[PDB]
Amino acid sequence: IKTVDYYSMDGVGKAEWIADRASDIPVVGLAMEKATTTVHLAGIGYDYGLEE
Amino acid sequence: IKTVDYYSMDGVGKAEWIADRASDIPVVGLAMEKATTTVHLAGIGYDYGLEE
Repeated sequence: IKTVDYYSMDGVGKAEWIADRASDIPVVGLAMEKATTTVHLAGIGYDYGLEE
Repeated sequence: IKTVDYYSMDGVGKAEWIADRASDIPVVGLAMEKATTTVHLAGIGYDYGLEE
């Protein structure tokens, strides 16, 4: 595999005082999020001669 | 015997990052060693006369 991914999420909003007959009410909102990290390859071996 | 011998060994190597269709893989190696001590002689005795 070449990558690994993970998610996170958050939301926001506010509260306010409202009058009896009016229309000014606040709303909320959402969001999501993704993040990444990677994976690499390495190695180590050996060797020898014939009369060794 | 007048000497006593003992042995020791060690080795080295290193790992590295490679690619895909390449050939760069690193090798390892070894070595040995010897040490010595000595042995010596001592004595004690006694003597006595005849009529003693």
